[PDB]
Amino acid sequence: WRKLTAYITGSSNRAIKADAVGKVPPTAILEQLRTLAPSEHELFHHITTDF
Amino acid sequence: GFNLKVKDLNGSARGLTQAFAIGELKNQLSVGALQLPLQFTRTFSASMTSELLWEVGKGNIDPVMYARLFFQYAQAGGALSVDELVNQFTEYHQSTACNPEIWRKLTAYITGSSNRAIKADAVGKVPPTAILEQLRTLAPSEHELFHHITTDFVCHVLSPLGFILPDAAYVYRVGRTATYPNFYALVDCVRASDLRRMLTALSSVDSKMLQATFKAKGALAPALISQHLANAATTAFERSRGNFDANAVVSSVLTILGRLWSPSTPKELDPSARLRNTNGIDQLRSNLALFIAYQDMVKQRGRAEVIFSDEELSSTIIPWFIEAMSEVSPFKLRPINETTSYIGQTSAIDHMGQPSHVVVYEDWQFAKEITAFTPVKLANNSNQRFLDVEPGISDRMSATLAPIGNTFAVSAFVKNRTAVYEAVSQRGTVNSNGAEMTLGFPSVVERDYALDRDPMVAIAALRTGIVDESLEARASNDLKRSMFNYYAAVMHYAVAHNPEVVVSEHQGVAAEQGSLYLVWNVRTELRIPVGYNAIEGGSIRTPEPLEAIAYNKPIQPSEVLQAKVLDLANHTTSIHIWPWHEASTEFAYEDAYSVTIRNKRYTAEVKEFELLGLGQRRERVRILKPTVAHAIIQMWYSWFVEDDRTLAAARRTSRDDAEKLAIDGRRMQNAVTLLRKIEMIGTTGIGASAVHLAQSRIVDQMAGRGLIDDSSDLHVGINRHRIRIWAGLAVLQMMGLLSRSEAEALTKVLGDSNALGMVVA
Amino acid sequence: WRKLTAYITGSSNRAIKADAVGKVPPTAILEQLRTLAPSEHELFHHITTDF
Amino acid sequence: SVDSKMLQATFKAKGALAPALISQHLANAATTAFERSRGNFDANAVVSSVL
Repeated sequence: WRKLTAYITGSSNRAIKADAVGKVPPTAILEQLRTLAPSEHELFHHITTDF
Repeated sequence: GFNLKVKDLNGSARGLTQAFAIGELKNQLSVGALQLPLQFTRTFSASMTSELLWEVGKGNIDPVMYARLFFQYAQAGGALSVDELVNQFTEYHQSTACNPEIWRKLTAYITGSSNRAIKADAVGKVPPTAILEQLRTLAPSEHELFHHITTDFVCHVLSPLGFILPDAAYVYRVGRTATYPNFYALVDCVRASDLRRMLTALSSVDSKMLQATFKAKGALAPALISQHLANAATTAFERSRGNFDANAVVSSVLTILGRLWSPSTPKELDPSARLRNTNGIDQLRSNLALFIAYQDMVKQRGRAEVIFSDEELSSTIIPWFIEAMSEVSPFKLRPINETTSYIGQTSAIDHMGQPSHVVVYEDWQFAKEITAFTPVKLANNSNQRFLDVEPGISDRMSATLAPIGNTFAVSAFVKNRTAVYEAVSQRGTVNSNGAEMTLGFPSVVERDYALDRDPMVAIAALRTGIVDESLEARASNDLKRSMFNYYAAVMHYAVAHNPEVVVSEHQGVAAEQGSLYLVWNVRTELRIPVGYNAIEGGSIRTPEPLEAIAYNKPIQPSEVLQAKVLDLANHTTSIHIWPWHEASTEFAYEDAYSVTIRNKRYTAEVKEFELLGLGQRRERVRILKPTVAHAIIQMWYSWFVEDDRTLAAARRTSRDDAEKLAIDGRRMQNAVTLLRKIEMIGTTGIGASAVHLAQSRIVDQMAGRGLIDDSSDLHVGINRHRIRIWAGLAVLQMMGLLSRSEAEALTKVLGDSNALGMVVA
Repeated sequence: WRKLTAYITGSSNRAIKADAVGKVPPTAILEQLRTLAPSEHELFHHITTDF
Repeated sequence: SVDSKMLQATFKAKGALAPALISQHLANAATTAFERSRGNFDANAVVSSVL
């Protein structure tokens, strides 16, 4: 997640309530995650997608 | 409970007595006579039924809990004195106080936006815990919960800003306990009251309270407040030390008071000049509970010296540190009469008309509450556990559990236990010794096996008297301690029924007194022999003790002694409870039923989950254990078990028919009744679950294999019952209860009569 | 006879009161009583018991 | 469904959430998601059993 969080905002881990302001994914992270490669077979990605 | 032949304990339970209590040891032992009367109204006892599940951690300060909870470590002897408890705190805290750093690091956590401008932004916040767990990481609550100390402490400062939210919300299960505390207990409870005073003091304030270094629009420069706080804590340190040493004082007081019960201590001319300061004195005394400590000193302090120097006259102020004036402990001012009453008396007689195989018992009440929960490790072995209810399921079971309690009519057990015991003067008329009087007190017993604990050879050591020590001292103390209560409870009754005494002591000793102590004034039962303790011609008063409690007409109780129900479940398992690993056991038991069908033996093995009827779920349930009943049954059980010995013996000692014959039924019927229970408890769901399961599996074994000529084989009693019973007993075995071994002795009931099982149902 | 009885229920000399006297299927007992009896044909004897 | 749906407040406006932190909740939130594991019993036998 933390890595992802870097993606969640490149504004990443600093304060306050992580700014407590702003967002939006819209996917894309997914494809990052594809990169990292964890859906040993795919669509475990989906599992993560909705989740 | 405990049986005694009433003529001695001066050779048979100097593991008991006031003299003994003096540690004045060995003698039938006089009471000269000699003085002045008493009673109370009250008790102040803990809370006889106490044992509670306390929701634990949260908000701002409930000092009471905190301390009271503290009191639990202290109590836990796992924390000795309060002093020990405190040094730690300071040790972390001062270790804390001296560094603004600690905070600073935290501040990095407070916002990762950390130390830069302006009033640290002067905008935004929110914790909600979590920091805590960081702090756990850093590791400063040398033992925990110094963490709590820090928990409430920072948060408030935060407040206004951030937002909290934790799993401070907890429950701690405080368990089974005494009623009567004891000396240091007092003292430390008072130190805990000091701790209340602390608690109101350190805790509370030192940061509450306030600057302005928050004030909107601003917030606070970062690093800076740390300095305030760190030092703010220094002040929190500096106030240090509650009342004076309670120990001496209380004792001082006690003896002071001691010095009041008198005779005859005209030192000052008794409570006197010092008395004249007083006018609050008044109540102290007036509860029996209050006395009770004294004795403790007598042994403890060997019976100390010089009324504790009065704490040098501390005018009117140290009682005002008490719990009645610093309410630390459950100690419950409770009216003597109600102090207990689940006990009624019961008795024998040979047509005597007096009794001599006599039972006064305590009556419980026990019923449902059953819970099989999966402890949830929601963390890596952390106290942070939800204990997850497998709802309905246990509960399906609970209902089957339900018929039982009632059916197991324990109150009647004891009724029975007498009813049985004696037969007429058959075995009599055969007494002029210490007649039996038997005391039906599950409670301790319950407690000990509920405490795992197996004192009973030490209890026996009490039995002889001389009760002594060589191992796990903690336990030993406990072992001892527990004992105290007993007599303690007793007098209540003693008093209850005869609430009249004169306090008189034994000389022949140093420090110089021997407990003004008590006597009662029985005369109830008439011309009666029972030890040198009397007779008291015509008229009767009488000094000591048990017997007197024998000396009434038996009765029922009026206290239920219903077991308490507990929670860390509803609402609370969203949050945890701490240690209970023990408090639960993993679910299970599997065994196999063997029967020989047309001369070929068949055997099928069976298991729990499915015994519920449920393949074969998660497998991760620990179960709230059966604290009560396992024991109560082991009473029941045991009660049964001795009896056969006696009974067999009784037959042996029967050397005519009539007696033997009397034994017969007396022997018999009732067993099958046991059986009546057991098959009956087969008529339940759960019995049936076995049964259904059972036959079927068999059925195939013959039919499925060959010969099918057999349903019948289920349907003669013998076997039927056999399985049923066995099964029924089996249930118990996953109810823990028995041992297969122990059942086996019940199986020894098989030889007998060998009648058995004609007809049903 | 009495004697026999006397035990059968139930142990005699105080013998009084609402107790709990779960007498039984008496069944066997009788045969003791038979023993004490003589043993004439079948049982009449038993009836009598029932009586 | 669930294991994160479902919920804290570590979002609640004006706030949002400290960064890294929620991860811990979630990661572990997933652990619970793990722990429940195993549906009905083995269908195979059973169905056949039934059959």
